[PDB]
Amino acid sequence: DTYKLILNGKTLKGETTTEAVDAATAEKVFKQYANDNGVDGEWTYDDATKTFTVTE
Repeated sequence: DTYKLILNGKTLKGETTTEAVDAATAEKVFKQYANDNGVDGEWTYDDATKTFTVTE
């Protein structure tokens, strides 16, 4: 399924998506993506909307 990452960084804002078997694969894609992009933040996951948010 399609999982989404919402980034609210000090300098990097955006969204990205990944195709993944499960939320706990998507997190270990997104938690690579965030640390490729030097984003250090508080994370949340919303299972209802398959969306992760990182806020710097």
